[PDB]
Amino acid sequence: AVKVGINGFGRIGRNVFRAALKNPDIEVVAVNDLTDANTLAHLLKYDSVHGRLDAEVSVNGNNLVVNGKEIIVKAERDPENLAWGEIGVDIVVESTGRFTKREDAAKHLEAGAKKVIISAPAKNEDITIVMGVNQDKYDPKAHHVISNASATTNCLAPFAKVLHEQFGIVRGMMTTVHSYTNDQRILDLPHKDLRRARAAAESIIPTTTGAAKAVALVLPELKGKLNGMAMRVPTPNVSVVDLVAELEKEVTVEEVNAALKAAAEGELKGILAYSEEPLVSRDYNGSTVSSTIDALSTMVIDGKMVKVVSWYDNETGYSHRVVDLAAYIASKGL
Amino acid sequence: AVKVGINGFGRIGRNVFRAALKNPDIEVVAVNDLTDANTLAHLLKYDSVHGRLDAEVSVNGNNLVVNGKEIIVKAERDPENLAWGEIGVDIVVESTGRFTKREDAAKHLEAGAKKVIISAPAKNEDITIVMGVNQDKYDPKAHHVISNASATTNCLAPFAKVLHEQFGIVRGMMTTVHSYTNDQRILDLPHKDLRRARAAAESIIPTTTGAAKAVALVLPELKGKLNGMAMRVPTPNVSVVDLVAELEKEVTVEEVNAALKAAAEGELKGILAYSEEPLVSRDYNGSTVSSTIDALSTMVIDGKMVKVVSWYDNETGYSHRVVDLAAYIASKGL
Amino acid sequence: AVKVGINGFGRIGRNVFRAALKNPDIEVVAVNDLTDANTLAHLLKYDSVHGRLDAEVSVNGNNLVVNGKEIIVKAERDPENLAWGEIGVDIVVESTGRFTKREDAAKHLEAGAKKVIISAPAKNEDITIVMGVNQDKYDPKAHHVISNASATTNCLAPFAKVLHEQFGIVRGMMTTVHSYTNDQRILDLPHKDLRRARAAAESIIPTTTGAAKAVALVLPELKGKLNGMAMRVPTPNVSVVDLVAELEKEVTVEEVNAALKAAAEGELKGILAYSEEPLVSRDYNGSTVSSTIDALSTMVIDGKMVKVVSWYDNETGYSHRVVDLAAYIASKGL
Amino acid sequence: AVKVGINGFGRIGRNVFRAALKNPDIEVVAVNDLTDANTLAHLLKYDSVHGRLDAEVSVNGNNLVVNGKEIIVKAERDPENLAWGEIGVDIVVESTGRFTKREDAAKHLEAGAKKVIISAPAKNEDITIVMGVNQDKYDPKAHHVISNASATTNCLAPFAKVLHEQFGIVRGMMTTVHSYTNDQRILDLPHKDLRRARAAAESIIPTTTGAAKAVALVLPELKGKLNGMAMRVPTPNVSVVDLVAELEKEVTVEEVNAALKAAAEGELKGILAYSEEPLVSRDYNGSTVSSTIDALSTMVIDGKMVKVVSWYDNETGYSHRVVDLAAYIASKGL
Ligand SMILES: NC(=O)c1ccc[n+]([C@@H]2O[C@H](COP(=O)([O-])OP(=O)(O)OC[C@H]3O[C@@H](n4cnc5c(N)ncnc54)[C@H](O)[C@@H]3O)[C@@H](O)[C@H]2O)c1
Ligand SMILES: NC(=O)c1ccc[n+]([C@@H]2O[C@H](COP(=O)([O-])OP(=O)(O)OC[C@H]3O[C@@H](n4cnc5c(N)ncnc54)[C@H](O)[C@@H]3O)[C@@H](O)[C@H]2O)c1
Ligand SMILES: NC(=O)c1ccc[n+]([C@@H]2O[C@H](COP(=O)([O-])OP(=O)(O)OC[C@H]3O[C@@H](n4cnc5c(N)ncnc54)[C@H](O)[C@@H]3O)[C@@H](O)[C@H]2O)c1
Ligand SMILES: NC(=O)c1ccc[n+]([C@@H]2O[C@H](COP(=O)([O-])OP(=O)(O)OC[C@H]3O[C@@H](n4cnc5c(N)ncnc54)[C@H](O)[C@@H]3O)[C@@H](O)[C@H]2O)c1
Ligand SMILES: O=C[C@H](O)COP(=O)(O)O
Ligand SMILES: O=C[C@H](O)COP(=O)(O)O
Ligand SMILES: O=C[C@H](O)COP(=O)(O)O
Ligand SMILES: O=C[C@H](O)COP(=O)(O)O
Repeated sequence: AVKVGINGFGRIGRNVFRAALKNPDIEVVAVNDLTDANTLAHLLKYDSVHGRLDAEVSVNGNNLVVNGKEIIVKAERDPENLAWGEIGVDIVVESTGRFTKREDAAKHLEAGAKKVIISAPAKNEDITIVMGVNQDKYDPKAHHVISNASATTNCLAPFAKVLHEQFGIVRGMMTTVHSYTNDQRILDLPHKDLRRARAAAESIIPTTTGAAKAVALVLPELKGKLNGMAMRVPTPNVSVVDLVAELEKEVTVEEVNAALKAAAEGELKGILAYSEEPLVSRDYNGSTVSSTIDALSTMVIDGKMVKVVSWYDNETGYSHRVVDLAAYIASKGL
Repeated sequence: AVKVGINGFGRIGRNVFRAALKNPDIEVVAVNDLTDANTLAHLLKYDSVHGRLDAEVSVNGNNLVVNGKEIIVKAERDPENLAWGEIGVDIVVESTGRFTKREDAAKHLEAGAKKVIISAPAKNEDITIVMGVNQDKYDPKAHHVISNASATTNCLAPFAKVLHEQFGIVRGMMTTVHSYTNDQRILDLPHKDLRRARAAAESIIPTTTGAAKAVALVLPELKGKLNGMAMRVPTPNVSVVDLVAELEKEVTVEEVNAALKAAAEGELKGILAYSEEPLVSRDYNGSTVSSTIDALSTMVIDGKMVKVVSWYDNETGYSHRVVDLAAYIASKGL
Repeated sequence: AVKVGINGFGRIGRNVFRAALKNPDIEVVAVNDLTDANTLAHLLKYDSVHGRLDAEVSVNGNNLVVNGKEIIVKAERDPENLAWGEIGVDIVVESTGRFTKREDAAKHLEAGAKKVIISAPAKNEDITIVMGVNQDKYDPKAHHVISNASATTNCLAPFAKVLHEQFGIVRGMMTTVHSYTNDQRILDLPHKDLRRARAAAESIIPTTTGAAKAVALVLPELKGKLNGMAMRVPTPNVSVVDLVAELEKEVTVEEVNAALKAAAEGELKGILAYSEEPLVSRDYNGSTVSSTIDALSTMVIDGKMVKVVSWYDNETGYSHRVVDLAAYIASKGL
Repeated sequence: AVKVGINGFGRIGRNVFRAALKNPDIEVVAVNDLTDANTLAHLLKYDSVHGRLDAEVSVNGNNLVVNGKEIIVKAERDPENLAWGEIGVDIVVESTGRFTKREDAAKHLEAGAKKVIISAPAKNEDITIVMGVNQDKYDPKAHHVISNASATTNCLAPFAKVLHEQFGIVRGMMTTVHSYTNDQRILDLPHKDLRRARAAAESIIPTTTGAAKAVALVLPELKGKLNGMAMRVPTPNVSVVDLVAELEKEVTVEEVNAALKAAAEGELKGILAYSEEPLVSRDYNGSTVSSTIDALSTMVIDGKMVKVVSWYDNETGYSHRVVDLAAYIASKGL
């Protein structure tokens, strides 16, 4: 129903497209990148991580054709020249990784779009949303440049909400053992982050992440209570959050796990999942939820310090949340 | 000086041999495994992780020949038939991973050996030692079967000692992002640990670890105060400990790092190192210390909760410790 | 229809099971290995390479329960103690890798089975078969221990057959860049093959193979005309055959590709596939054919020397051929 | 002795610098890239592939300092603004990968350099040289823009030269199982080569190469007789050439290997090496020769077709040849 445009047809852009194919309320009519339709069509059809696309993909001129529908292909590195308005695109998914600042993301609006969903932490955005945690704060009148946060924040926020509401978080620190991404390097190349400059598939690479602090954007009561880091490892996809927190109320491992499972089957169903099986990262590839508690790893000391481990497919889960958010925003009127 | 025997010439067995080559007080005269001299010689010379052995290696009958010296090669599945006594072996490094129970390791003594160093956490051992933390507790009269702990415990114990002495640890939890080992599997094979049964180079694999609790064996004051887990990832060597602890005293990042650096230069030099460089795991391959603080990763919340990250070459660092313990024990008289 | 038993429920054993679920004429009633049902059930449900099994899987005593059907689980190290006859098993898939010699494989016959399919090159087998090339040579009265050859031979033979019939092969050499298998080692460990003793995920590992020679077993006119080698690389599954051959007739890339495409759509449909897409190994994961020509890689030099490259999912393709062979053998009467 | 400048301080650029440190007649006075001195210093000190640099490395202002000597650091995207003349640089190693066309590489000359060594196959170069094969063809008065070919051609040419001179090559095909390089992609991303656009550490990736045809540039008699391809695999460094050729003479494996060893000990010592050890790629990391025969892999079929396999550290071997070439060129007069 709602016309959607994707800017930056990369890992998130393409997987967002795959997810959109499963939602009748969202119609992707155009994509933009820095290559030709032949290239984007080939990358969309064949995926090194998610397999062959379950749909008919071809090229007509320099446009894509998916299951009978033609998708307009653009190649403008300056978002201001996208002319979204001319093709009736109301919502733009900004997933290039280069326009997270409002001054750049807003160019889509200058170009005729109505709403912009930045697929990452942003700067000067109207509001940062994590589905299942604060989409209720979205205001169609005052919100036009929206951030869907990072995949890590979408993993953490959902269960941090449960823990705080049920037991109260005094403070905590997290570490995300994360798969490498396209922001890393193949073989020691110059990079702003001297850690990310190192061969991505050869080492455990400690790096930064504002995911823990970003939680306060969707859960203001946790402001200043969480901190964290990341460790990029030699896997192509799927990551895991490791939170150690000091709780206000005294608890047992069983109480913590019950609260999480209750939320997973209730209020956060589809967003937060709960697993009691001894699985590994590959088993979560293709998972659409934002966070899956690894219940076997939950532990507690003195009934006050707890460790919660949660899995997340940083590509598929997040992409699904982008599409969910677009439908949500659309349902509130454009 | 002292004559050493190595049972299980594997990853730790061979790397202990490399370490011993640089120590004059230690003399390896025999090694045991389940193959021939040709194979062990080949494996000793060419290492996929630590490169070509910087020494002359050849074979002569059932003996290895390194830099002129000859090392006897045995192939007894049952350590009871090793006849250590006959060849004057005083200290036996038990590194097969099959004889961690005291009743089994003791077979070496029955075979004529003086002491036995189990290269791993043990069961019913006379005592567990972590060099630089509690070797002063070793008693030559009563300690015959000693455990040198796990590489992970050797990385954690040292800096946990400093944090407790200077600030006092109330409670804490750790996670070690650890390289895969030979106890894991190439492609989904039966394993007592259903996580470790999965393809090791394809996933982030959570698995239990008794390292956090094992710290109590070398630091009784921390009994019941720590706990943790492990996450095996697609790297061949080098691991890292991530500790989040609640302290008794209030601190700042600067204070924590300052105290860690001081210990690295003083009491724990050669055991604990300190780094202000933004390095990755490959950079630590070949490191001889047991623990190296990644100072740039240190963080604190409310001045009470701290995170400390420390690197360790689970093969090289641990192997050196094994030799240090061998020399130490020997210095107390056999 | 025909009752089948699987000895060695590993990579091939379990994937053969998956293929069997898709063939109504094959009923797997029991499997044997060296572990418990819980472990086998877990490995069958979650696969690091092919994903979650799309079937209901549970355990009942010593039986697996797949889609309501009961599958007996044995744990007999000695094939002679399997008692296949007692449970009406007529065909046994020998996939442990330990019994490729006829004298050993025949132990299944001693235990009551009627036919034994060795899932690999064998010694003194009654006959070696490659579906699509020589199943017509199977003799129900004289062939009881049959080899289904290697995955590599199943990949090469089909297109070698086309090249020979259409252009005539004088002689040729092949190299198969192959994914690592459980016959290799995680980290430098003892192995009869000193190349395979080295860390599998860290190097390109040359290793011998009789796959090219084995072609003569299914295509006698190529006896003494082919030979080759293998190179194991750090990929979990999917391999590719690289054949360079001297032809009797002058040819061009187009003529070679056209003849290959013609056979893939005709006589070898389902066994041999043809692709003009610029794909990579991950794209072939799950492919059920024995051989897929990478048409873009076809080359010819000086008119008479050709290079043909073909892909094969060494697990899925082969496993499907095993089941195909079991159905064919059965159709001939037991 | 000769002042050298490096344009593109990447994998080849930095490894050439390492080789230079060991050659008294070569002096790198300046390097140019697209970042700062601190970033380049960090990358020079810590190498994910070749370990830490064994030398003192620091920064002083906008320059590097190695073992007391200062190295000027430039950050000019346009080689024409390098002012090589103003600092006495006579030979420029062009290793950015963007200026392989003579018109572009010639800009270094316009900037005051006397000779330009393109570290790769080139277009319209005055001449292409492979040390040990045709440096004698270098004419100091007519050759200013010189190509040192690719690492693959430097591996192939030396033994192709031996096989042709001894037995005569009618025609042949090669495949190089090559480690991934910085020209590939971490995860699926747009690329002019749709194969190279795929996750580099996840697949076996077929791709083109002109190495086989390029041999004609250094060995004219082989013009039109050789062709080949490449297969990029999940390893960070070290590659291997696999050549299959039809010979004019009937030969034996022992005859081929003996001829190769003879050239390795004489005519091509230091360029071509010979090994009878069953090694793997990791074992060749750091190797400085251009090509090492894997004697155990040599194979002959039907007397006239041979397969020769040779290893090469595509980073170290080639980098040493670049330095050897600069020295040679210098000895002919600037
Ligand atoms: N990959 C993950 O795990 C993950 C998860 C959640 C969010 N994100 C975020 O989403 C964004 C994209 O990440 P990704 O992993 O998909 O990156 P990517 O590198 O795979 O994709 C980026 C795409 O944008 C294109 N591009 C670059 N500049 C452009 C421009 N000026 N105009 C148009 N197209 C341009 C590139 O060609 C590429 O196809 C980032 O902000 C990132 O932090 C990543
Ligand atoms: N690898 C590490 O990171 C690490 C670190 C610290 C301690 N350890 C511990 O050291 C021990 C060995 O580990 P590893 O990684 O070296 O394993 P490994 O598998 O590489 O080496 C074990 C060796 O013992 C041999 N062996 C097995 N049974 C034997 C027997 N009955 N008699 C003689 N030889 C036999 C094997 O052939 C093999 O060479 C384990 O207890 C382990 O937990 C490992
Ligand atoms: N993996 C491939 O790509 C491939 C392809 C074609 C053929 N094959 C062949 O198939 C065979 C098996 O290979 P795989 O890769 O499945 O190996 P694997 O190691 O995954 O499976 C072997 C299984 O047999 C079990 N086993 C071993 N000894 C046993 C015994 N005595 N009794 C009962 N069970 C026992 C093991 O526990 C394991 O589950 C080999 O002959 C191999 O050459 C492998
Ligand atoms: N890596 C190998 O195995 C190998 C072997 C032999 C030859 N080569 C060749 O050497 C060249 C470089 O390859 P590499 O692997 O070192 O690449 P790389 O990507 O590691 O290094 C290229 C360097 O050039 C810099 N750069 C890019 N444009 C620049 C410009 N305009 N001005 C100044 N600096 C710039 C980059 O920042 C980078 O540091 C290529 O032509 C390649 O084909 C590579
Ligand atoms: O999941 C974590 C973030 O989404 C990673 O973003 P990146 O593209 O900067 O690596
Ligand atoms: O460093 C951690 C332990 O020493 C690992 O032991 P493992 O051999 O069981 O993997
Ligand atoms: O496909 C190749 C062979 O079937 C591999 O056999 P393996 O189990 O010895 O690796
Ligand atoms: O060794 C082969 C070539 O030198 C590789 O060049 P590349 O930088 O394009 O990967």
